Amino acid sequence: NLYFQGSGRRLVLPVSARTSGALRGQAHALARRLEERPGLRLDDVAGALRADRPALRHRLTVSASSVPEAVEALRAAVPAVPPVPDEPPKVAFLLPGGGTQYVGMGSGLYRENDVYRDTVDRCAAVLRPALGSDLRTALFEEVEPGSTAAFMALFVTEYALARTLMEEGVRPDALIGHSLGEYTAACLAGVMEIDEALPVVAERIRLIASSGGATVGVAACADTVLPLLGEGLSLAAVNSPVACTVAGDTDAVDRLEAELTRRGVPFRRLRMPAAAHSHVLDPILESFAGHLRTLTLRPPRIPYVTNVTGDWATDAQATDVGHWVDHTRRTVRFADGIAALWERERPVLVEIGPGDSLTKLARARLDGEGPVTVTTMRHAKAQAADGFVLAEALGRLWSAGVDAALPH
Ligand SMILES: *C(=O)[C@@H](CCCC#C)C(=O)O
Repeated sequence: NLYFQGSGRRLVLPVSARTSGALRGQAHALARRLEERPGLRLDDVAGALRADRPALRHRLTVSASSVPEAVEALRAAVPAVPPVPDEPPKVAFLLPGGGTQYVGMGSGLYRENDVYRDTVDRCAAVLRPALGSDLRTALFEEVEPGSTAAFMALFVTEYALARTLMEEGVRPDALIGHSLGEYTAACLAGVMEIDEALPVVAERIRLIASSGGATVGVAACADTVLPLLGEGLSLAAVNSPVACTVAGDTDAVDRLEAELTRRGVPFRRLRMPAAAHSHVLDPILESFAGHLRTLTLRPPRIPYVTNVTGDWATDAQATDVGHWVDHTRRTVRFADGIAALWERERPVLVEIGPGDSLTKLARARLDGEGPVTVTTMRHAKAQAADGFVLAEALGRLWSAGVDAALPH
């Protein structure tokens, strides 16, 4: 059952000291105090940790739904982020592309968080005409892998999760999306309106899927891979010094994999039999533009880097149908874009969506600038509750210096 339950007992307990060393001890002191004081309710400690202490430079948090849990976590507590900077840090949202979606994602947030519930409900209703079904079936019960609904489930999950973070007062200073995630970024930035984007993204997915072809993810930098392509092959994504993807017709991809295998290059065929970001899409570009022409495009009110150039999007690009056509046809320059995003703001990098695929690419590309990264929703196999994962994210954001992230 996905009946609304509201927020749990789950609370975030903040701790801040003036030394990394006083942090460890003060977290252990608080643990002893909770043991030796059965009067102390958990909600009073939480409120008191906010109102009665100054938010100092060295921070950590625990999440807990009860007192023994909080005590256990406070003993194991290790500072995890650097001391907060003197100016408040910038925040960036990283919005993943296809590949991480799964049935059941965000079902915990759907039942605890009314912004997440309402955003999902609204998107599901807008999408019924283009999709032919209720998206919430695909989100929470069952879905055909790689279907239109499966990818729309990811788009709406990213969008709902970002709205949920923004309602907590975590608003991004910059955005970057990977592939499909660039549409979520555009909706969040004000370039597109979510209600107009939803059916257009859906028809876009259908046109890409019906174009056939194949995509292979290669664990190597693009400079190593480029000489091996390939009539019938395009560089589909340049993701990090050890990650790129190649797309084209199936026979050409087969041949590339044989050559990669002869050179010891690790690779894996992506499950979706499509070839987004390659010449295979040429026959549907004009028809896709016709759908793009239904959108009211506006200049971004939150800055974002586009995968077309791997750089900040201009107002002229954001509002241009042919640029959005380029976004679908051309290499996703994510490695360049994450470096452009980092050089300007040095922001906290917050992955908005299931898993940690963009976080790993950011860490590989930004080595060793020491980026602070925050993950926001679990992988398909993880046993953690969605609301626990979210509470941890918000605590960690507060520990990095994003004060509005602490709930209550
Ligand atoms: C990247 O995320 C691509 C996903 C295509 C899936 C289909 C069909 C994209 O360009 O959206």
